[PDB]
Amino acid sequence: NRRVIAMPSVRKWAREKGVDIRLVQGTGKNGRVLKEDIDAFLAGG
Repeated sequence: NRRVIAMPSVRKWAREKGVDIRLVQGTGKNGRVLKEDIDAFLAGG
């Protein structure tokens, strides 16, 4: 494990909100950080 798994738009989304995928344990099938994961990251503190 070295590169995080997430959708390109999710990465941009996070970068836009100040969030980094590297700190988001996405649950997309294999652990892909989806818009839901990010939205949960900010609204899940």
